[PDB]
Amino acid sequence: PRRDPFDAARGADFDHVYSGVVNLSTENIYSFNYTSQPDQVTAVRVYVNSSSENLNYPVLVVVRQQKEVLSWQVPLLFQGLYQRSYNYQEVSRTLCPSEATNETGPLQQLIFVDVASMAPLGAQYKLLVTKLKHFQLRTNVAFHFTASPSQPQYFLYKFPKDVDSVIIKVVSEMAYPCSVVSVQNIMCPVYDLDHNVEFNGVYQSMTKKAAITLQKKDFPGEQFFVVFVIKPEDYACGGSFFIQEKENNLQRKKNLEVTIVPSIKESVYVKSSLFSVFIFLSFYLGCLLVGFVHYLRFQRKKYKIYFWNIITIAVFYALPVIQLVITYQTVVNVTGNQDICYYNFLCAHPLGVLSAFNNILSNLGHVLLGFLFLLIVLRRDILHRRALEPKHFGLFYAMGIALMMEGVLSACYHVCPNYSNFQFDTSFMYMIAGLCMLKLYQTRHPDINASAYSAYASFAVVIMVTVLGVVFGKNDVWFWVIFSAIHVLASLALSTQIYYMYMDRMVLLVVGNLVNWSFALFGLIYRPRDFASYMLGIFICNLLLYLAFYIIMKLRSSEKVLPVPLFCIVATAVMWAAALYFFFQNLSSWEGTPAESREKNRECILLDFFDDHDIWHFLSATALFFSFLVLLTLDDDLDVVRRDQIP
Amino acid sequence: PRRDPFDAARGADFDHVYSGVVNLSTENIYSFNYTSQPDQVTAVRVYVNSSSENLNYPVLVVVRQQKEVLSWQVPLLFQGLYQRSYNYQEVSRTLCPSEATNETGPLQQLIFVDVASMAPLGAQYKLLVTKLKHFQLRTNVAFHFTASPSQPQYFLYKFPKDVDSVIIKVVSEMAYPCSVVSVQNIMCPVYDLDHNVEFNGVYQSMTKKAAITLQKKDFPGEQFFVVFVIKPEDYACGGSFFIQEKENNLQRKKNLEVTIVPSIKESVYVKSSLFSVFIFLSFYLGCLLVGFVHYLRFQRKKYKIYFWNIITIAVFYALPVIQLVITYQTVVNVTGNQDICYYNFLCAHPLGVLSAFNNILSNLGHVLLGFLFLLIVLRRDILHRRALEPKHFGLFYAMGIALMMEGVLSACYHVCPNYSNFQFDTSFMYMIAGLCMLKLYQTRHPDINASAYSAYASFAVVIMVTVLGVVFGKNDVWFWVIFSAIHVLASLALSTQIYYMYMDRMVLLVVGNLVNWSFALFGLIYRPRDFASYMLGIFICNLLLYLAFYIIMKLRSSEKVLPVPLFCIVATAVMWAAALYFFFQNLSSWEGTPAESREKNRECILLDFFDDHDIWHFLSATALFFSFLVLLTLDDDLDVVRRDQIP
Ligand SMILES: CCCCCCCCCCCCC/C=C\[C@@H](O)[C@H](CO)NC(=O)CCCCCCC
Ligand SMILES: CCCCCCCCCCCCC/C=C\[C@@H](O)[C@H](CO)NC(=O)CCCCCCC
Ligand SMILES: *[C@@H]1O[C@H](CO)[C@@H](O[C@@H]2O[C@H](CO)[C@@H](O)[C@H](O)[C@H]2NC(C)=O)[C@H](O)[C@H]1NC(C)=O
Ligand SMILES: *[C@@H]1O[C@H](CO)[C@@H](O[C@@H]2O[C@H](CO)[C@@H](O)[C@H](O)[C@H]2NC(C)=O)[C@H](O)[C@H]1NC(C)=O
Ligand SMILES: *[C@@H]1O[C@H](CO)[C@@H](O[C@@H]2O[C@H](CO)[C@@H](O)[C@H](O)[C@H]2NC(C)=O)[C@H](O)[C@H]1NC(C)=O
Ligand SMILES: *[C@@H]1O[C@H](CO)[C@@H](O[C@@H]2O[C@H](CO)[C@@H](O)[C@H](O)[C@H]2NC(C)=O)[C@H](O)[C@H]1NC(C)=O
Ligand SMILES: CC(C)CCC[C@@H](C)[C@H]1CC[C@H]2[C@@H]3CC=C4C[C@@H](O)CC[C@]4(C)[C@H]3CC[C@]12C
Ligand SMILES: CC(C)CCC[C@@H](C)[C@H]1CC[C@H]2[C@@H]3CC=C4C[C@@H](O)CC[C@]4(C)[C@H]3CC[C@]12C
Ligand SMILES: CC(C)CCC[C@@H](C)[C@H]1CC[C@H]2[C@@H]3CC=C4C[C@@H](O)CC[C@]4(C)[C@H]3CC[C@]12C
Ligand SMILES: CC(C)CCC[C@@H](C)[C@H]1CC[C@H]2[C@@H]3CC=C4C[C@@H](O)CC[C@]4(C)[C@H]3CC[C@]12C
Ligand SMILES: CC(C)CCC[C@@H](C)[C@H]1CC[C@H]2[C@@H]3CC=C4C[C@@H](O)CC[C@]4(C)[C@H]3CC[C@]12C
Ligand SMILES: CC(C)CCC[C@@H](C)[C@H]1CC[C@H]2[C@@H]3CC=C4C[C@@H](O)CC[C@]4(C)[C@H]3CC[C@]12C
Ligand SMILES: CC(C)CCC[C@@H](C)[C@H]1CC[C@H]2[C@@H]3CC=C4C[C@@H](O)CC[C@]4(C)[C@H]3CC[C@]12C
Ligand SMILES: CC(C)CCC[C@@H](C)[C@H]1CC[C@H]2[C@@H]3CC=C4C[C@@H](O)CC[C@]4(C)[C@H]3CC[C@]12C
Ligand SMILES: CC(C)CCC[C@@H](C)[C@H]1CC[C@H]2[C@@H]3CC=C4C[C@@H](O)CC[C@]4(C)[C@H]3CC[C@]12C
Ligand SMILES: CC(C)CCC[C@@H](C)[C@H]1CC[C@H]2[C@@H]3CC=C4C[C@@H](O)CC[C@]4(C)[C@H]3CC[C@]12C
Ligand SMILES: CC(C)CCC[C@@H](C)[C@H]1CC[C@H]2[C@@H]3CC=C4C[C@@H](O)CC[C@]4(C)[C@H]3CC[C@]12C
Ligand SMILES: CC(C)CCC[C@@H](C)[C@H]1CC[C@H]2[C@@H]3CC=C4C[C@@H](O)CC[C@]4(C)[C@H]3CC[C@]12C
Ligand SMILES: CC(C)CCC[C@@H](C)[C@H]1CC[C@H]2[C@@H]3CC=C4C[C@@H](O)CC[C@]4(C)[C@H]3CC[C@]12C
Ligand SMILES: CCCCCCCC/C=C\CCCCCCCC(=O)O
Ligand SMILES: CCCCCCCC/C=C\CCCCCCCC(=O)O
Ligand SMILES: *[C@@H]1O[C@H](CO)[C@@H](O)[C@H](O)[C@H]1NC(C)=O
Ligand SMILES: *[C@@H]1O[C@H](CO)[C@@H](O)[C@H](O)[C@H]1NC(C)=O
Ligand SMILES: *[C@@H]1O[C@H](CO)[C@@H](O)[C@H](O)[C@H]1NC(C)=O
Ligand SMILES: *[C@@H]1O[C@H](CO)[C@@H](O)[C@H](O)[C@H]1NC(C)=O
Ligand SMILES: [Ca+2]
Ligand SMILES: [Ca+2]
Ligand SMILES: [Zn+2]
Ligand SMILES: [Zn+2]
Repeated sequence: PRRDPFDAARGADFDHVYSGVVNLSTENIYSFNYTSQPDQVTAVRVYVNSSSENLNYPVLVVVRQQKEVLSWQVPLLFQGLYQRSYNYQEVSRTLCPSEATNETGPLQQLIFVDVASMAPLGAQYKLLVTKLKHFQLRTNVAFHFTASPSQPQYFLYKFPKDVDSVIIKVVSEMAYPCSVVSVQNIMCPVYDLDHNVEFNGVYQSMTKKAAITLQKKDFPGEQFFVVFVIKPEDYACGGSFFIQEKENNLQRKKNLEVTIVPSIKESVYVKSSLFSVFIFLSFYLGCLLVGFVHYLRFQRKKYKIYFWNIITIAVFYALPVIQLVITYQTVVNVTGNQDICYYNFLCAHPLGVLSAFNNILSNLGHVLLGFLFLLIVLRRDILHRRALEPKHFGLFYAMGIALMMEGVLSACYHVCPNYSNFQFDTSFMYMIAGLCMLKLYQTRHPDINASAYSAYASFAVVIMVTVLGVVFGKNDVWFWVIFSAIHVLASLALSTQIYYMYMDRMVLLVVGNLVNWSFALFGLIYRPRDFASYMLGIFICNLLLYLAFYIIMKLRSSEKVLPVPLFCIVATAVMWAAALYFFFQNLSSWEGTPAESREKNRECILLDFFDDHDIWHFLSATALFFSFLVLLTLDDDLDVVRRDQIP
Repeated sequence: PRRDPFDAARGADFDHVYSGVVNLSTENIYSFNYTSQPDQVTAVRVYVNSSSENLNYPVLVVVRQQKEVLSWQVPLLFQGLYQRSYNYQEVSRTLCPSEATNETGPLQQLIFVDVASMAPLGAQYKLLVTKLKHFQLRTNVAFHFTASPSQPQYFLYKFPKDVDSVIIKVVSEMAYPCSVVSVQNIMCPVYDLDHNVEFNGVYQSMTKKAAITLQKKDFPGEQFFVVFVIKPEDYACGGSFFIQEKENNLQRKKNLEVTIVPSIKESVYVKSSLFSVFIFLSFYLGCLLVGFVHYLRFQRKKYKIYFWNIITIAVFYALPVIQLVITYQTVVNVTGNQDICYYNFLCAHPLGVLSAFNNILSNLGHVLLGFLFLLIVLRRDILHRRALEPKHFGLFYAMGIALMMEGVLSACYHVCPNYSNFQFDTSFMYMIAGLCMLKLYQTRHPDINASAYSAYASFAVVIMVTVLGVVFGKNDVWFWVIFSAIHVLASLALSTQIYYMYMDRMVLLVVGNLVNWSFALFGLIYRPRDFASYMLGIFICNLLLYLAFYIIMKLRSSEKVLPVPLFCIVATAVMWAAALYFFFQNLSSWEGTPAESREKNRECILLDFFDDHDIWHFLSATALFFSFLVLLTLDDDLDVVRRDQIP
């Protein structure tokens, strides 16, 4: 079959609209011709319109270049998720460019476009081929564009000579439709279709925000393609059946803006590390200075098993989580799927094989303060033993160990946060609290009852509350039932505890009940995403509130408080308020899909390195340390009464 | 541009080879024509050869049907992983069929093939289009075929009326190349390329074996496509770069055989469940009968804290693993990626949202036997307390709790086994052993030393042995160093323990050292994949070995053993041998890639439901139960000596 393409190949012109009709006995061929100069990249874009009546007889389009062939049909057809189909009547595509070097010299390029159909009567089509003026992207310069499920887009970026790492930030003013942003290398072909985009490069699903960090050394040639693909449905991104506007003919157009910004320098790393270390070594320095001053001025003028048990439990609880997080990080590094970890992508600063180094270095406070508390408790125990030759020193040892373990477990969790890791850190605290409660109750012994066995019943209630939360997740009225039950249990347990230990008593009981009701109302306002964390927070706040009555009662002229006690109380209150402010700034969440979580990301404020969550870590560590110090040294004035004062 | 395809469209014939030459001013068009009858499926396959000299100027091939257009180029080009390129000079493709219904009636089908090129002089090509005689697959009938990286294959299967679930088994006689097997629905297009195969259906990577289970209710129309795609490199499947053969003329041909077999019926489920329950309720029945007989015949003629602590630790260790495994199972169900869990796919029988129901139901023995042991220990404790108004009853309570928790954790791990889960079950036993050892040493008190503090040093050594194993994985000489160090530590610890508690003493010490050296030699033969499990096994065998000397020494006429002791010991030896046989049959492994693990799968033997691993679970549970019973009731003759006999 001898056929000459040039016989009917109408030499066509760019930026010109060609209308036509084709059927079984007709085929249309257009020949486009251009030249590529050195040190310049030219991209060609093809556009085809066809009406909708061509359903059983679409129009087939073929594009031929020297080393590639591309093809498709109009109208494009998409399959839904529940047996639904969509059809699009406008298709566009960018042909993979081929740069020309100075050594190569200017290159002549030829392109062929063939339009055909098997319609019995005739199919109408419109065609338009153009060049792309804005194809290469610049640093720090925002660029706007529009994409469609049948008109994917992609652009080229070249690494500047000096820059070593960059961040791509993509922003839209509305979700629905939700799209995919991908980064790939220069070699053709470019995968820009729904079924092959997630195959080669690094990709993120997005609705309003996206941010990708890239390093130069991973890209031969120091350049890359950025591809944007829209999806036919919003199911994957937390959406229901695709939203259709009144105007829309089917089309889901998405307006996007993209920026590329250079990343920070290592000097920031050094400054942040030094600041983090010193801000907490200041505590050790101040304690040493105070001790030295006291020695210069004032001086001149049984639990071992209960410690080693905790050590063993901590170590053999910590190891497996470390291994699991290591596996998660390795998988995320290798596969390139950035929808596994719920980072705050706008302030995730990598180091080595670590994706978010700041989120882990922000946990030094827990470890250091726990170690300092353990040192203080050990010093007090040694002094007491020496003086004898102060009863629950094992409790304070457990407190310090729990603080250190919480720091370590949070550091492990932040390696790759998702909907599988919070439970470990949540549950270790429950285990420690249960062990401490059992030890305290056994040591105190029943004697009279003792009390009314309220603590064990409360701990059980917590047990099956957590079990139910694991079983039913936001299930109809079970959510409300469990919420109300837990709040009522907390209220009545607090009432019993206060009563078992006089108008002041009634006043305090009423205040506690009112505070519990306020907690219940706050929980009613915002639904609690996680039951265990909610219960832990309620328990902690109730503990501080009970300590509030204890201190107030002790301050009824019956006894006195030394400067260290009330200094610690004021510090604890101020730090608790400060940390509670940051506790409510959520930059991510595993409750929803990765795109919904990414919608909440934020840039970080302190020294260009730390976001809200790091500040929360610091403040929580400090507040817990000062609360523990208040608990330990509350009773010192009573030491005035000698002959075996209160233990 | 008016072009008439029929003017040069040479009406071509099937099963005929057409040779041709094309260049810039020439294009070849062939028209194929056929008819499709109702209740019959016809598939067309296209073949193109082109010599390798066409590197800069390949031959472009386009295939046009009524509602689809397909295109490609020859020679096909593949990009390697380390900047390597491959080219294939023979390409074949199957065109998506369109079934004809009786209501629709026979339909005439037309097809167009266009061959073009831009070579300045000319490019040679050979073309051949055929029908597929063997396209539909039959039940229980094996089918052989061959595939290539540039010649993917796929076939159609229709669900028989009676069958409700099927299994696809694919077998090859040699790995390298490694391929992907996918199952998709009827609706076209069919994704059979390297970059879009893993997008729609359910897929598995394979080298020698593959097995996929499917249920009818998930497929509208009760039919599906099975697709086989070969890969250009073996990196993903544990191999190196493309291994070139004498024939490789680049081509990596893979011969495959495929079978489709119906799945088992629910009667097997019922039988297996009933057998599993009754085989272990027999123990309860026998114990009850023996107790009743003894009562009829013979009769006629402090730890609470140590128990509740263990309960709390167990519960708050177990919960997070349950949540994690639930998440894993949900992800595997949704995504369809069957390379996440290392099941034994040849005997994985689903139920509900459970992929391998048998592997979990095979863990009833641990739970039931642990509960029975706890009941026995509680009965003995109650009897002793009543008689007083037997010193380490807390140890036996911990033993029973550990057995039950091991059963539960194994059940949790088998939901989705991979390289992230063994650590939890391995570490819980370490924690329990450490707690028990510490409590025993504290209760025994130092008195004289006590002993030489060897146990604590050994436990510490285990600590950093596990830490090093986590740090260095098969790292040069570190593997051998750690292996030898652990073996020497075990040997010298056993020597010290035996010496601290007379030629029999030296005889036993020499025997123990020889056994430890035998263990070291066995470890030398086969490299240990996991350090923690290896150490746990060594410790367990050393414990049984020590119990062996203890019983033998007691049997030197110094004391006597009642029938229950020696019956239990014989049962323990028999069951240990039986279970140790099955322990060495590994049907899967997470050390290598999923394909390598799948190479080891096996069908299951007992009642068509249980493989080797289930038998191992049963036997290990029984052996551990009988060993614990031997330990508890070893010292009963010493009861003859009254006035506070040995506790
Ligand atoms: C009973 C004897 C002593 C037991 C000591 C161990 C148990 C008490 C808690 C110890 C400290 C663990 C950290 C607590 C809370 C936070 O870190 C986390 C937030 O990630 N959970 C949260 O829920 C956030 C904190 C909520 C704060 C509420 C308002 C103060
Ligand atoms: C010290 C006082 C009593 C402490 C009681 C708790 C600690 C001892 C072990 C308790 C039973 C746990 C089960 C042990 C082993 C096996 O289940 C697993 C196999 O998956 N590990 C394996 O390594 C396989 C078993 C290896 C067997 C070696 C040959 C007998
Ligand atoms: C639709 O197909 C019909 C026949 O299959 C075409 O009819 C002839 O097409 C040739 C090719 O252009 C013309 O030279 C003849 O003049 C046509 N016949 C008549 C009676 O007009 C028809 O041209 C096709 N449609 C279009 C738009 O070309
Ligand atoms: C294809 O259809 C689209 C939409 O119907 C056309 O887009 C219009 O283009 C004109 C300029 O010629 C604009 O003034 C309109 O606002 C556009 N409509 C939109 C964006 O909805 C397009 O011109 C048609 N032709 C081709 C070759 O694509
Ligand atoms: C390769 O291209 C050349 C020119 O571009 C072709 O030369 C002419 O091709 C036409 C097409 O059939 C013939 O009618 C002429 O007779 C050819 N010229 C001569 C001098 O023979 C050439 O045919 C192309 N290659 C092939 C195999 O057709
Ligand atoms: C393309 O090349 C292949 C291999 O070079 C050809 O396959 C041969 O086919 C003949 C039958 O015509 C067999 O006798 C040979 O054994 C095959 N060689 C193999 C399998 O290596 C094929 O015929 C060529 N032609 C086409 C159209 O594919
Ligand atoms: C190759 C480039 C990125 C190197 C730039 C220097 C960076 C990576 C170095 C400079 C100082 C270093 C820190 C110095 C001290 C500490 C405290 C220690 O407890 C953990 C490591 C940590 C936090 C180091 C992390 C890495 C660090 C921040
Ligand atoms: C035996 C008992 C009384 C010991 C009590 C612990 C004492 C030494 C602790 C409790 C609270 C501590 C202080 C808490 C906070 C700060 C602020 C810091 O910028 C300097 C150190 C300084 C001022 C600490 C010094 C040591 C301190 C006073
Ligand atoms: C009590 C004190 C000493 C505990 C200190 C624990 C610190 C050193 C541990 C806890 C969790 C650890 C991280 C866990 C996982 C990974 C991922 C791996 O790919 C690189 C190392 C990295 C990032 C670890 C670095 C060290 C780490 C932060
Ligand atoms: C003692 C402790 C460890 C026991 C814990 C048992 C819990 C975790 C078990 C018991 C029954 C289980 C449920 C049984 C059935 C279903 C329905 C299924 O569609 C989803 C899983 C779900 C909801 C299971 C989740 C886990 C579950 C709630
Ligand atoms: C939301 C889930 C996932 C985790 C967090 C739950 C817990 C920790 C939250 C939810 C309800 C919260 C409390 C609601 C109301 C009050 C009263 C206010 O005057 C101080 C803060 C305080 C005391 C909050 C502290 C934090 C809290 C206890
Ligand atoms: C230990 C506690 C009770 C001491 C007092 C803490 C007080 C001051 C805390 C608890 C709840 C906190 C508020 C919680 C939420 C908001 C809304 C936010 O848009 C601004 C901060 C603001 C307004 C916080 C300010 C500080 C706050 C009022
Ligand atoms: C809808 C089809 C698949 C139903 C077929 C019946 C199957 C699913 C039924 C029949 C008997 C059932 C078993 C009966 C008793 C037990 C013991 C219990 O401790 C766990 C559940 C378990 C193991 C059941 C699992 C489900 C089971 C095996
Ligand atoms: C108070 C002390 C001495 C009680 C010791 C426990 C006794 C009752 C236990 C120890 C070993 C047990 C036996 C172990 C195995 C079997 C085989 C089974 O097919 C029937 C029950 C039978 C025969 C058990 C009966 C109960 C048994 C004899
Ligand atoms: C001490 C005894 C009572 C403990 C019994 C534990 C049993 C009931 C628990 C332990 C682990 C659990 C499984 C863990 C995870 C899943 C996956 C989920 O999608 C369906 C339920 C299923 C398959 C659970 C079924 C119930 C289960 C097997
Ligand atoms: C809410 C949704 C978006 C959360 C998504 C979490 C899913 C995708 C995560 C959670 C656990 C992850 C798996 C954890 C471990 C393995 C085993 C490894 O050999 C390959 C990766 C693989 C298989 C991971 C793939 C991604 C994974 C399945
Ligand atoms: C007290 C216990 C919990 C401390 C455990 C610390 C362990 C887990 C930490 C300390 C130092 C860490 C290593 C530091 C550096 C590297 C090199 C990197 O390429 C892979 C991770 C690896 C190999 C880390 C693995 C985890 C590690 C070994
Ligand atoms: C291999 C890793 C992953 C887990 C298994 C390691 C442990 C449990 C293995 C490795 C070495 C093994 C031992 C090697 C040699 C002997 C001596 C033989 O007469 C009885 C079995 C016995 C006593 C084996 C028992 C199981 C064992 C202790
Ligand atoms: C508690 C122990 C020491 C009691 C004695 C157990 C003996 C009989 C066990 C330990 C190691 C076992 C062997 C381990 C490996 C093999 C190779 C396999 O192809 C056939 C079974 C065979 C040959 C096993 C037979 C049983 C065996 C010899
Ligand atoms: C409780 C957490 C306390 C965190 C203390 C400081 C954390 C240090 C973390 C690791 C630093 C080194 C490992 C990071 C990547 C190593 C690769 C490399 O440095 O080349
Ligand atoms: C230690 C493990 C002991 C195992 C005991 C028996 C295991 C029973 C497991 C669950 C049975 C029901 C849950 C399985 C899928 C539920 C969905 C359904 O049945 O419809
Ligand atoms: C493309 O344009 C150049 C510019 O004149 C011309 O030399 C060349 O012949 C054209 N290509 C074809 C195929 O005509
Ligand atoms: C190629 O040569 C031209 C000729 O001056 C030069 O301007 C250009 O910089 C060269 N290309 C590169 C990458 O240096
Ligand atoms: C295809 O073959 C049938 C069989 O006779 C014929 O009627 C029909 O016209 C053919 N199609 C074309 C396009 O020639
Ligand atoms: C279609 O009709 C023919 C005519 O007898 C019949 O044989 C065939 O079974 C029908 N198809 C189906 C799916 O029943
Ligand atoms: Ca590419
Ligand atoms: Ca399909
Ligand atoms: Zn955090
Ligand atoms: Zn197992």
